[PDB]
Amino acid sequence: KVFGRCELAAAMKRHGLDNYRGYSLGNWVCAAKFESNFNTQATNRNTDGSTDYGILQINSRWWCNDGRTPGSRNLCNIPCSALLSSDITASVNCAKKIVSDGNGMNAWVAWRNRCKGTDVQAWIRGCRL
Ligand SMILES: [Cl-]
Ligand SMILES: [Cl-]
Ligand SMILES: [Cl-]
Ligand SMILES: [Cl-]
Ligand SMILES: [Cl-]
Ligand SMILES: [Cl-]
Ligand SMILES: [Cl-]
Ligand code: NA
Repeated sequence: KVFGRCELAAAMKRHGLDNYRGYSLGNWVCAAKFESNFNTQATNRNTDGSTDYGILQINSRWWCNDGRTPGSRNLCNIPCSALLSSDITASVNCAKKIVSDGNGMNAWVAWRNRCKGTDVQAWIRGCRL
């Protein structure tokens, strides 16, 4: 599923992401935009052989099992395929663990490079939340 901007903001808020670990809703929408272009089905291979999955491009190196990332962990305790659903619940629950892991939203490279320090409120502007 390809989410609309406000549609995803609302779903994220409903799943508890708004101000989660101090990160306003716009930060999450911005991260999703640049990670997956709001596409729940997005997958991308990394050079180390891991794969990024879903709306928030969660990495099989640490967070989910895809059975093809040697030596990797599965800290969210889920198959990576569960991160590709039209329902964002699994991605959001895993994201909560990731953003609590120590480096905050810097874990998402696109967030750090494209969202961090910017006017992220613009991502929820106009949205009926
Ligand atoms: Cl957009
Ligand atoms: Cl918020
Ligand atoms: Cl915001
Ligand atoms: Cl594996
Ligand atoms: Cl594990
Ligand atoms: Cl959803
Ligand atoms: Cl933080
Ligand atoms: Na893994």
